[PDB]
Amino acid sequence: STQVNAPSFFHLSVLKDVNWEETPSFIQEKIPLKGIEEKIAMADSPIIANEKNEIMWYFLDPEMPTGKLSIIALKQGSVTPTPLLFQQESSEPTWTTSNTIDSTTNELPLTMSLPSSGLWVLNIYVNEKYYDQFVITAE
Amino acid sequence: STQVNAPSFFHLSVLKDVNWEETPSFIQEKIPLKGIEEKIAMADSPIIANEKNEIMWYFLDPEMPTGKLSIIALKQGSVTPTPLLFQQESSEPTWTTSNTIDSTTNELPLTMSLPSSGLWVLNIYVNEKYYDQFVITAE
Repeated sequence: STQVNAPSFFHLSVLKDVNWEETPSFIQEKIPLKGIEEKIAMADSPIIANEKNEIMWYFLDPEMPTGKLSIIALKQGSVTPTPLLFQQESSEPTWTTSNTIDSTTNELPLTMSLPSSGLWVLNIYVNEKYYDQFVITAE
Repeated sequence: STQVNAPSFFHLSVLKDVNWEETPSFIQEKIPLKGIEEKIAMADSPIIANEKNEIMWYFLDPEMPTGKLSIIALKQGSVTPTPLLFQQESSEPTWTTSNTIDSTTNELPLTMSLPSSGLWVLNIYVNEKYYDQFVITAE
């Protein structure tokens, strides 16, 4: 992007095969989840633009890599990446959790906010290495 | 912005009276400086887009407020704020220094990078309160 900075581990090429449709919900242990089955997902909770929402994240992958977790978001039709973490009443959006996750973390609450309504792709990194991605809807 | 998140203390209204011209250099103690005289300035060093450059910052204000220092940048013609700090070989751009400055700090080295060439306004906050702003040129 000519307009903003992004982490050095972020490349636009992750956008290449994105299917711009909301990721379908699925049930894990009787509760609704959104994301990639058997890998990573968040609680199927409604996301309202410009509203900080604490959403439980789930690390389904039994071999989840160790490291800090990063989430880099882009709106549909955008080449401008943005952070969505607003941790612990912070006034600043952060790319990366302060805590380190691993195969034993299982679950972690993250407070998120998206600046406008529409489809957003969530690019996920662990220890600065690309992990996966999925699309969510902000109302 | 509909496209990215920004710190809650950042408002677009800081753009209102910006004069979109490079801030003129001035001499302080025999060395060239860019910024606001008697307040805050950086060494007059060439800024090359997409090149991390460690630039010495100077706190001229004898009553410089105490707090972490934030810099929020916007390119000319942009409503999309971005961080420019790349501290201590970090792969991530940060809004805010990890260290707290005060009236006795005087000087501090900051490593910066701008994503594209042109005029950029630098909005400066201390302890999350607006301090000042000035325009620089990236080549």
